[PDB]
Amino acid sequence: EKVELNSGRGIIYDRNNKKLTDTSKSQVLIVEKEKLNNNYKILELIKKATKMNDLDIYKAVQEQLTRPIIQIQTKNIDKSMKKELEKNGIMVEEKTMRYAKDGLLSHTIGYIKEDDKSGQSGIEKSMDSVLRNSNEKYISAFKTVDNKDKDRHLKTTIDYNIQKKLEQILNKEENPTAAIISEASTGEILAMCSRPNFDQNDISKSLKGKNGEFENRVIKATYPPGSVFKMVVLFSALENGVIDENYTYNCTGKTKVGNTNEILRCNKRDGHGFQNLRQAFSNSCNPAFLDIAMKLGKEKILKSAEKLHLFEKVDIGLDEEKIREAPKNISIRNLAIGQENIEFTPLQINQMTQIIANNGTFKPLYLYKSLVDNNMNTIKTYKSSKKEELISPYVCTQVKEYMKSVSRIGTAKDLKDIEGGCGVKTGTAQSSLNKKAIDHGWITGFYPEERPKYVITVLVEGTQKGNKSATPIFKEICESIK
Ligand SMILES: [Zn+2]
Repeated sequence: EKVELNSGRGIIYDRNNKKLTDTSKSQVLIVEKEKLNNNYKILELIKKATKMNDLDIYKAVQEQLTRPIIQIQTKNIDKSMKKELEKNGIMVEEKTMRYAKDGLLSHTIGYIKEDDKSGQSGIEKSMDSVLRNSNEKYISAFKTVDNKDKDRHLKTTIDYNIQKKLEQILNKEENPTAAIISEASTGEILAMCSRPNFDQNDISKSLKGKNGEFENRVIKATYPPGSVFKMVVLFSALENGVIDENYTYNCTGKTKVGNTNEILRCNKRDGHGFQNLRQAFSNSCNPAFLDIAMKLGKEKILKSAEKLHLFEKVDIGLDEEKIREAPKNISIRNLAIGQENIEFTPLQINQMTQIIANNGTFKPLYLYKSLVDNNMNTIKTYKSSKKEELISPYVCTQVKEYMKSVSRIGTAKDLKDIEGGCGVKTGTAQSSLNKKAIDHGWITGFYPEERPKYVITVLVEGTQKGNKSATPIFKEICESIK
């Protein structure tokens, strides 16, 4: 009879060699079933040591009815109680559970089947071929446990501390959210969080749940970009030479859509007035961006989107990434305002923001660094399949400069005062939950303003109870990682 001291799977580590699985030490008390069932001394000895009761014990007994030896999960058995129990034929072993109670990085890590130990989602499934039976710790019963030179573990790009801070923040939001933080200069993913959460230790209780408790909204959920798309129209316009830094537009609060008497109102309604490019972008002025879009056309804007990696998978090492194809036909109006049949995951928006933030040096977003041994020595390097590109660096630097204005005297002025500044673009997605008009809140940008280290993307889903801005959560993130 085999006693499992761990899941047998390769540990998952963060970028700094801190464990993200296999963190909480616990105990497995092992007793012969006949001895337990026929001898009140042994029952009452186990009860004392575990602090369990008869119901807890005989639940365990009933689950292992057929086995000649019974294994009880417990903890905090000191040394006297340990030798004591061994005098009574009861051996106690130090064990490691796969997932803490903390449950950091749930959707990204995923979960395993308990019989099989096989990966069912996230990293556990995408990297099951290298992690399964790569770290086997077990004893044989009716009475090896320690390291082996061929043990393999997976080291990721995640920063445990940044991940913790982000989960603290999204845990205070009742609305479903998606948040990703990546390194501007390398594309390494420092943190990813989706809400609502699931319990990796209780796949049953969550599966009955109704709100996508198992959806990685960062990599799977697509949303309309709203004004976030003005990064692309602004990029497209400056790259195609249709506008320059000297563009002025007079927002009177409305405009005719091309040649028709179809009318697009501004959000100000009484108008922004005379705007330079910085103000048109900062004010998120729909009429100014229709004016800019009309000068480009559908195809130049889509090619610009394609060039910024919005019409392909980011391919970060997780296979369940979903995307939505470029629309067959869409009105230049819906392009300008970023609504209808154009949608992106937060992962894609983050990748696009990485390029702008990094002055056109595209670093493909990725989650894995290496497969390591028990000494944390590199056995092999992992990296993106994607080729590095230098993309319109000058244009990228212009969009990036204008994004520093949005934070200071724009739609996201509440960020004017954060230590070190930031560059952002906010936006609102228009969806439907039931047939009610529901609004999802976007913000994307980089922190700090001057030499960005972080590319940050947040999406707060609307609910029947109402819609929310992403700006507050972006602010808390920046305040918690200064
Ligand atoms: Zn306007």
